[PDB]
Amino acid sequence: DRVALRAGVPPFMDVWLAAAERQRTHGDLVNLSAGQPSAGAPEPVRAAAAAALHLNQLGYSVALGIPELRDAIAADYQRRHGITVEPDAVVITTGSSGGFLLAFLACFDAGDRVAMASPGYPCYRNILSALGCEVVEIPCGPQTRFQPTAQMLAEIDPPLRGVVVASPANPTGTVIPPEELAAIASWCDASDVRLISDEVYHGLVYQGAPQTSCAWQTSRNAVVVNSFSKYYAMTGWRLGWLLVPTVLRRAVDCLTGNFTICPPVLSQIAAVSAFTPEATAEADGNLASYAINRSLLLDGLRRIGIDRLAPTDGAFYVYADVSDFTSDSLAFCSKLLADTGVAIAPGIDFDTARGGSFVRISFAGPSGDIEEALRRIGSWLPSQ
Amino acid sequence: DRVALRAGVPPFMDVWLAAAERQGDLVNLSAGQPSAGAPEPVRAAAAAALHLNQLGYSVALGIPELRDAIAADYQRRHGITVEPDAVVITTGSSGGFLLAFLACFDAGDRVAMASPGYPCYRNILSALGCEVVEIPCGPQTRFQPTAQMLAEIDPLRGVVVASPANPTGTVIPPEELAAIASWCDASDVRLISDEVYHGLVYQGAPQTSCAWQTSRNAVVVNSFSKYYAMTGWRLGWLLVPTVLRRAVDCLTGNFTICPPVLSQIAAVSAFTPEATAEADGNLASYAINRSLLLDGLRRIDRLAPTDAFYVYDVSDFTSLAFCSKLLADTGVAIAPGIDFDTARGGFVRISFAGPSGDIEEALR
Amino acid sequence: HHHHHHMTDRVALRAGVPPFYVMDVWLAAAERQRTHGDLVNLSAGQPSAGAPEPVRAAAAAALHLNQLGYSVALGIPELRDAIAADYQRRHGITVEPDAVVITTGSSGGFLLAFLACFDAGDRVAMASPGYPCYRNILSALGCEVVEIPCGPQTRFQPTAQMLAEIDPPLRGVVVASPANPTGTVIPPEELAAIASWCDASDVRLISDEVYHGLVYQGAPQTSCAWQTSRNAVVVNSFSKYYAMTGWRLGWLLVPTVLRRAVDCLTGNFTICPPVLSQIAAVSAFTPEATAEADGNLASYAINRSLLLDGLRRIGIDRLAPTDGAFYVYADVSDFTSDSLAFCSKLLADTGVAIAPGIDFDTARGGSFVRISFAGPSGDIEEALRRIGSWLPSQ
Amino acid sequence: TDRVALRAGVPPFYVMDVWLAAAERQRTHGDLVNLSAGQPSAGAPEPVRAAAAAALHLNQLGYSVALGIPELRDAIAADYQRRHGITVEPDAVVITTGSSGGFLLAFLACFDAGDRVAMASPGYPCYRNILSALGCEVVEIPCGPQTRFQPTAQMLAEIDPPLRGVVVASPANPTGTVIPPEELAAIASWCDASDVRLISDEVYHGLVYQGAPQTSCAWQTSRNAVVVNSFSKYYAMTGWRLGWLLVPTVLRRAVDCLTGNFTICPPVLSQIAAVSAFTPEATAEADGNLASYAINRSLLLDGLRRIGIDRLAPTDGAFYVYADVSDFTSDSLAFCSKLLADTGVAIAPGIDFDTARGGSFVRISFAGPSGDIEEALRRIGSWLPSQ
Ligand SMILES: *Cc1c(COP(=O)(O)O)cnc(C)c1O
Ligand SMILES: *Cc1c(COP(=O)(O)O)cnc(C)c1O
Ligand SMILES: *Cc1c(COP(=O)(O)O)cnc(C)c1O
Ligand SMILES: *Cc1c(COP(=O)(O)O)cnc(C)c1O
Ligand SMILES: N[C@@H](CCC(=O)O)C(=O)O
Ligand SMILES: O=C(O)CCC(=O)C(=O)O
Ligand SMILES: O=C(O)CCC(=O)C(=O)O
Repeated sequence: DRVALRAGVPPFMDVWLAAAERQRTHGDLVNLSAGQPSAGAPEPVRAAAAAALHLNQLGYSVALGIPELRDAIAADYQRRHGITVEPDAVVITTGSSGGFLLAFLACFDAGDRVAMASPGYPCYRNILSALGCEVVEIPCGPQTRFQPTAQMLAEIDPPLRGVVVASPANPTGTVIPPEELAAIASWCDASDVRLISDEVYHGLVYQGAPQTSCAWQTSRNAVVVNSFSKYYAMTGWRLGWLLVPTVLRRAVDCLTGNFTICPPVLSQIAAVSAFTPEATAEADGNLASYAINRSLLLDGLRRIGIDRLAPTDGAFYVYADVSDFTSDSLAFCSKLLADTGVAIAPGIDFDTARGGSFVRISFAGPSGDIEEALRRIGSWLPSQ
Repeated sequence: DRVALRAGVPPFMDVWLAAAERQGDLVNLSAGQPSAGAPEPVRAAAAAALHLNQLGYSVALGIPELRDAIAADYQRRHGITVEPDAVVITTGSSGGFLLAFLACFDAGDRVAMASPGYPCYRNILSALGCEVVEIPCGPQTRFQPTAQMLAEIDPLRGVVVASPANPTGTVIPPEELAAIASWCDASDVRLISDEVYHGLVYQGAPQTSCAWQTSRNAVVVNSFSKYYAMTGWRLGWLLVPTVLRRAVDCLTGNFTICPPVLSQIAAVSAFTPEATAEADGNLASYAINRSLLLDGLRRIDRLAPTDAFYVYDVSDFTSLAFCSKLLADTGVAIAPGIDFDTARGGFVRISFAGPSGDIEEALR
Repeated sequence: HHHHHHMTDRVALRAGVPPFYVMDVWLAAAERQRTHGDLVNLSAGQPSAGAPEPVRAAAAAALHLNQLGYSVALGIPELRDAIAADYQRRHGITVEPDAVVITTGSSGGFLLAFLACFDAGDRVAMASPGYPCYRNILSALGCEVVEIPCGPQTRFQPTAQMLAEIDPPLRGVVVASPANPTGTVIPPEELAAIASWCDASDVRLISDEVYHGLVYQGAPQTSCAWQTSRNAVVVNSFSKYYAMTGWRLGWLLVPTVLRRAVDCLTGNFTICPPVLSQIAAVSAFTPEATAEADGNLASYAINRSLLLDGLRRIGIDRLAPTDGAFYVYADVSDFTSDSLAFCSKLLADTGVAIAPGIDFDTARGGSFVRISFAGPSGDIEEALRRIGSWLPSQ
Repeated sequence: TDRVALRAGVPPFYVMDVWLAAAERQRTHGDLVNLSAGQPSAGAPEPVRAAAAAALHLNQLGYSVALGIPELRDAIAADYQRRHGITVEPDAVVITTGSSGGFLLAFLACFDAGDRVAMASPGYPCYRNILSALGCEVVEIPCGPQTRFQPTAQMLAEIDPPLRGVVVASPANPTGTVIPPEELAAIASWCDASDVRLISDEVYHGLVYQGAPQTSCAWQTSRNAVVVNSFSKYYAMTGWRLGWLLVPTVLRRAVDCLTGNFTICPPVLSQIAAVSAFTPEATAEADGNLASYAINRSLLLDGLRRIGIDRLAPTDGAFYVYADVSDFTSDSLAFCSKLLADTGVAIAPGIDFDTARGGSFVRISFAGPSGDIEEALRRIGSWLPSQ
């Protein structure tokens, strides 16, 4: 019968299915296509959940999230980054994905023009499209560090209602430099445009990269989106938060109660223990493993002949220009899996226009995977 | 400073805040949730999974094991054959409604629902740009709509029905639901069947049925929140018609990525004999509570048929003011009908999912 | 080709001790459920409840946060501190943390206490009826066990005077208050007298205080041996009051002179107590855990009242004072010459399972029966219905 | 006179005493490298932990049957078949509160007070101390490089007056040496012929290194022997206090009666959890620990030669190197105390394991991280030449 037109959005995951089949049929899978850590939640988080299963009913919490977790997040902004955030600014969400749903519904009406970098995270486009917004792609390249600029925003016509930035970004790993983000933030205020700052990969940054910064260092008019999924490796726990501007707090409160009732309560109780010294050590321990992995991957890539890369500043991705080896990146990735069993993500998923020249490689697994993958690509690539 | 117009929806919870402030001598009969937590096999499975599983993202539609278990439950308990592919795991029924409304309806579509009813259907649909058509229902009919009642509306794309319903507790009788289901097919209207309170039914009063007994064109919404008391675990499921499966798959991956994975792994153990015994044990406690409440109320006797864990009817004394005063005076907390019905709710909703002591002490 | 004599296969003589027969009755009960399914069990020597939720939560967290390697032999400081503070907060006696030694149950505590205090051949006295395992441990460890027969006259508990009359002299005395199987508590004055006598007579006192916390209204008050004399060894457990029976955790209050001996023995014999049990048991001293423990006692009190009142009605009115624990020790002599036969028949006929007194008293136990009221009230009520119909036709 | 029993006056388990000394160094100096531990640095495998976590929700955790839960008994019996090809009946298996609890049962069931029980020196100190406290006569058999630090049948044959019992450990604390299959069989056979009870400590089974003699169960030769084993070392369930005995048919009634009176039952949460030790995942994690030990062993042995300590007991299994330090010191106790005070490296003195000859010897543990081994080697290398 009837299917809604707005429901007809592109899919997000499909590559992950393809990889899974290789293990079942061949068993030689090296996976560098994942958009998640290989590590799970830190042990203090797991311990808190284990205790809560005995001590807590796990009924509905208050819509905005438990006070303890809100207090802990607010205190983390001070203790680690020297910005004063009131607990009432923090709203707990069902992942950053849940946070984006709230942010887009509270900030934008149907037909509003919202801008974002390409390449970028595909789901922003797809959520905004389904919610009836007009998505304005800003093509970004090596010239501007794969990130938008204030000037680039200024040139856009007709005017925008919203801008979404991500630092560090999926799939590039590049961070917007503090000055540029501040400029972008300042521009938005002046232009009466709402800024959505994806800060999901904060905490996962590499040495010699530009420093990361919160949008609330410049402007509190911006909506900050963050998660427990990446830095704290609580990916399947579906927990994140928003820093909500005062004017939008009533709207966010009403929407969250109706749409979600509350975030996962076991995840909430457990996540308070993410802000312990032990959990932070385990999180930073994962980053240390990533840094080693990054070095091996970058150095390996040059040797095999892939030297044009987006600046790997953070996250756990290398965004690689593979154009010399192929006209179509989708075909390239499919073949490599079929031939070697090494699984990588095609750039088409992140960029419809220019992605066919590009590939995304994840280094959040074991070093063995990176090392073995490099051996296999090195033997395979010259005969392509 | 710009706030979206669509964001300006009514809130859901407000009574729960009022009760919290009192903690007088609080007796709470205003809750929309069980007082019990998850069954012990569910908790045990989660405890084990914290050691054995990474708890990364699952596949968007949910883990095969949980999908298989839900499909098998429809057969084993209710004699309807459901394919595992029909089942889509969601972040609660609230997450399920988001998917159902986005997949089935475009902005501007007319979707009908009973009043009184669950406030969040109106508020989700309004925010998603749909046109909400209230169907006022009272004692004269089921407090559930009928095909004829739907037929008389001019000019619908969708109908949402709930059996048993919040706040009445009434079930749509199997014949009437089938009729409603059949009408929808004939009229080319999409049916959203809220079946969240299935498994919580009382001796006699009507009987529950799945929409898929009559028509597979309807979307079935269900949850682990009420029968399995996994309220804070945020886990539910949809039975999705074949035509809508691609749309639901694409939306869920973009909007949620996947449902809570620890909740998914744990919920497989909900379909054990031990978990079912604990769930039915809760129902036995509710039945006792129901009897005490109904009999006590008469000693106010005009109520919606208590076929969930709610009693929905008083007018002689006043409803928003009534409830506020009773809490301030006695400390007994009850929900005002205004939250469920804007037109006629100024009615009361009393919850009996707590301990029997609370029920007994409550009357004054 | 040729047959030949085989050398006698050697089993130690000291190993030839009686079994803990309370386990044997538990086996008999189990068969009734498998074959008939009508079992009402009043024969158990343990709570029907498990560990309190804060204890379980602490263990669940420790499985994630702690390696669970060997602890220090005497037990973790936190648990030792908590036990010492409990003596003050609840009973107003000052106990130094160093006095507390954590053990693998009270059973492990008795092994340490008996090895540290007594040599082989030493005369150690105990009440009969009593807990069978004291006799069996002491016998196996080469001590001479002196039974003191106790009855209604002396509240089924020894007295200082009774001890004074014993010849030849004793090296040790074991008292239990509340006791298995009677449930009687030694009154504070009498225990003090017993404690004082021991000091004067240079006799070591072993005070079993395992059932402390499980006492009923109008019973004599319970008291620690260390209120009178610190020369006595106090034995206690998490098994009964805190229902941590399978966790195998308890403690000793060790006199200063015996601390070196206990330390050396425990490290060699056990290395350390169960570490997960240790970490978890710190949370037993929370308000929530104490409420759950006292909640169990409230359920027992109700059960006690139903059982006592029911027993009089059916004609069993001569009982040991049910002061604590969760046992009624009943004189069934009017109904039977042999208690072992009585219990076997009742199980075969009604399915109600009770413990024969022979297990606790070899000499006089055949007149006696032990009934446990730590299960659900339904069990008590149904058991009373079944005995009432069965007994008059015996 | 305030009375303490004479039998109570035994030596302490001095391994614990060294552990106390090490602890102080971390609190005061913070430079502790610990190679003195008698336990794995790893905890229980994740399937074991998961089973315990689930049991806390699903099980009352009351007393089990005295001999241990059927499931765990069945799993242990099946492990002897599946891994080592010996058929063991579930009734032969008795679950105990560690091997320490197992030794208490074994010694009480097999020996009366005054019975002569023999053991290798150096060896695990607790056998002597348990047997002494239980009133037995302990017969030390001094063992050295000549006989691989392990007793022989011939060595046993020479002992006068006759013995009632023999305790052997393979692999042993503190040497790490395994008794070769032939020699253990010979020892087992001798015992039967001589009407002497054999107690076979098999606690470190599963922790063996490449090119070492193979390990074997005493029940491959004789079922008259008592086998003692544990979850403490191979399965790293050290604080769970769980082990088992293979009990000869004649001793089963005695062991049953003693265990019920002395312990009631083993730790029930540990029992339920340990069933999951026999999963493929748990075995992989256990073997993973061994792989880490093997690396550590190689670094330690090679490092020791370079610094000048080259006379060692054959490191066949366990996680110990038993090192002859006589060239560097007359007293090993002083040596270890000084090294801790000077470098912060903590090692165990041989006196704890051998009262007569241990002052020439030292025990080094390699169950920690490789960093510890590597750093320890750097520190000893700088310190030793000026001694
Ligand atoms: C992985 C990822 C997400 C997912 O966030 P959740 O908190 O798991 O919903 C969102 N945005 C970006 C840019 C990501 O890379
Ligand atoms: C609880 C409830 C739902 C679903 O809520 P979830 O907790 O998200 O499953 C739907 N309708 C009514 C009337 C309810 O009470
Ligand atoms: C149960 C019991 C004990 C000890 O139990 P543990 O678990 O070993 O602490 C001690 N004495 C009596 C009289 C008992 O009934
Ligand atoms: C460490 C060790 C044990 C351990 O005893 P458990 O009770 O298993 O911890 C037993 N025997 C020997 C020889 C050891 O070295
Ligand atoms: N009355 C007991 C307290 C019971 C307990 O906490 O174990 C005592 O004297 O120690
Ligand atoms: O958890 C973290 O470290 C991220 C906090 C954050 O938002 C920031 O660094 O700005
Ligand atoms: O080495 C063998 O054959 C037996 C191993 C063993 O004792 C065990 O199963 O732990």
